Formats: sequence, structure tokens, C-alpha cells
Amino acid sequence: GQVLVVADDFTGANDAGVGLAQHGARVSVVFDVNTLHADLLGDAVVINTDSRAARDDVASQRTAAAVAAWQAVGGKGWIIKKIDSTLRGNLGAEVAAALSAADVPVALIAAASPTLGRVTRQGEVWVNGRRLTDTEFASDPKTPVTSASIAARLAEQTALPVAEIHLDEVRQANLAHRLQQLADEGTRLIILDTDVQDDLTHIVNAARALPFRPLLVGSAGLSDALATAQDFTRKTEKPLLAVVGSMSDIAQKQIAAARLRSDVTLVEIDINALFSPDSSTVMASQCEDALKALTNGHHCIIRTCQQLGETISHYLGELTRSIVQALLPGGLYLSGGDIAIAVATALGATGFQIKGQIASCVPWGYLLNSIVGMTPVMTKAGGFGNETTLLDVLRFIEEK
Ligand SMILES: O=C([O-])[C@@H](O)[C@H](O)CO
Repeated sequence: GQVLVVADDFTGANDAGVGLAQHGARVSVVFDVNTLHADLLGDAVVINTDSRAARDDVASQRTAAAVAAWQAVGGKGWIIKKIDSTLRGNLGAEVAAALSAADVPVALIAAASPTLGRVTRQGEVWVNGRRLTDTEFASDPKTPVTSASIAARLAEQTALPVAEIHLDEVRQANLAHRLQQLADEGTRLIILDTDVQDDLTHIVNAARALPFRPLLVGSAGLSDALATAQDFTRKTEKPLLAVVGSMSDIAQKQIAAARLRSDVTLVEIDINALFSPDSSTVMASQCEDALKALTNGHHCIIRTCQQLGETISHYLGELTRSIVQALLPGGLYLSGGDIAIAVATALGATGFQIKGQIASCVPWGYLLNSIVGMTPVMTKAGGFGNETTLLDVLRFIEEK
């Protein structure tokens, strides 16, 4: 389930890394292949061969050495040779080297990044409406681009047999069978069209259906599709604890948006149960549920489903206090205002030091003199925000 990215430059390495991290990977750029070891392998390793303007033989040697070093410490999973979307550099030498080191029958070259305006049509790269050779990316200063044809570029440095699969054929349900056919026939480099990001999803699904893991070759688009397909477990060390008593439509939508995530757990508070005699045992249960979510790296959303409001706010205050004593969390989000005040009071707070605001409607700071110490606390009034407000709060806590 491990990924190796071998990129030919600084920005390519970073861009691949970012994409992996965004999809839940533990990912690092390792500066010298000589500091690679088994513990660094989970989930992704990125090597920058800094070889775009190097001699072809040097580029080849570095690329192969990166793959070999990863293999030598037990790397197993997927290898992506990150190339320039605009086809600058030692493409053929580096792809051939990576394929040799990978020791599998084929490389899938799916170079497009449609969300960045790079597509592959009939084997040629187009950038924002022009063939690549009618763009700037092709006028030196260091590394000319003499063809928009991926095959033609490759052939400057490698004579490995190639085949192109154009868009209509790419989109067929039998793509994996076609990849297998070409492999069996001795084709080594398979060059695939792409117009939209879904095409890259489809190509990676086909790659995953083969009895070996092909070498992958592409730019940000393919890297993102690979990262997505790995389905990395989303977790955070210090997750948000959210406590929401708001029954507004927008609160439901905000929670629903977070609920879509695999790293979010809801603890639902049946208002009816508050009047039952076993209320305390149920609260103990809800406390346990929240602890289990938070300690296993899920954000935890506690939400309900005159004096009624006060009964509910008091209960949520006591549940929150119970969870804090039982413990984390990375942050505390309280909504609406009645909940914010009831919870603050239950935690012994004397005030709220305001540092700023998230998403134009979520004040944040620290409670003063409370049992949550310097845990960031966020509040939101009932009715405020948009469908992504709570997602914005999750991101805030993830980043700090
Ligand atoms: O693929 C791209 O366009 C970028 O990663 C570029 O190669 C960075 O120099």
C-alpha cells in the first residue's frame, strides 16, 4: 500500500507530495536516497532526482537508483515516475530507467492534468487550446520541447516499444484487458489519452486490475488519481470535538457535509431520552462514544435530534465536561450561543479570549481559567454560515 514518487524537479516533487498528503498519506520528500529505511516508507516517499537538465545517462542512473533504494528497504506498492506535464526533460531515459528498475512488463504513461489545462489527445499534449509546441513551455530557456507527441519525445531517448490508446478506447470498460494484451505482445510503454480527471480515475482502476503493478508515469493528474485510489485512512491526532444543539436547517447541512467524511463520527443526542430515568446511563454511554471517536483520530460531532432549551444546554454542558475529565481534543466547537455559554460555564471558564474568526462567522480563541486549558475554542451563532462552515473548522484544527 506504499507509494514511491520519483520526480525530476523540486516543484514536481512537492506537488506530488502535497497531493498525497491531501488524500490522507503520511508523505515525505527524502533528500538523499541514502537515508531511506523501512519506517520512512509508510505511506509515500518522494525523491527529487533534480535531473531535468542533466545528461541523459545521469538522469537514467539517478532514477533507477531511487527505485532500487526504495525496493532495498522493503518498498512494495506503486511507483509513479513524475514527469513534467509539459514534457520538458529526460523523459525517455528516466521512464526507461524506472521501468527497468520496476521489473514489470509495462509502464502506463497518462501525463494529463486536466484541472491544470493539460490534456492528451491522439497521443499529443495540448495546453489551454494549443499543441504543446505552439506554447511558451517549448522555447528553452534550458530544456526545449520539440514535439507535443509523447511517443516522439520518448523516442529521442528510448527505443522501447510503445503503443497509444486514444480517448474512445481509453473509456471502454475493457481497458484492463487491452493493457494486458499489449503487455503480452511485448509493448513496454502504453500512452493514454485523457480529457477529464475521471479518465485518470478509470485508467488507475484498470491498472489495479492487472496481475502485476505497472509503472505509472504522469503529472499531477495521475498522481492525484493514484492517491485517491489508495484510500488512505483519514485520521487526525488531535481532532475537533463539536457540540451542536442548533436545530436550524443550515446546521443540519453543515454537519451533513462533515458526515460525508470517513474521519468524522457523530454522537446523536435523542432529546426525548433526556426525560427518561436512565438519562445518566445514556450520558455515560455518549461520553464513551465520544472518547472512542477522539482517541481513534476521528473528529467527533455531538448533536441533538423556553426551559426545554435550557435543559438541553445544561445536559450538553455536563456531557462535554464529562468527556474532558475522562480524557485531547484538538479543539472545541460550540453552537449555538446558548450551548457555547452552557458548556463554557460547565468547564469553569470565566471568559473567552478572542484571537480571530474562521469562515467569516466562527470566532475562535481560548476559554479563560477553564478545565480545557489552552485548547482552541470556536463558537458559532445559530443560523450562521454556509454548507462548508464546519468543514472549514475541521481544516483549521487539522492545521493546528
Ligand atoms: O507537471 C508540471 O507541470 C509541474 O510539476 C512542473 O513539471 C514543475 O516544474
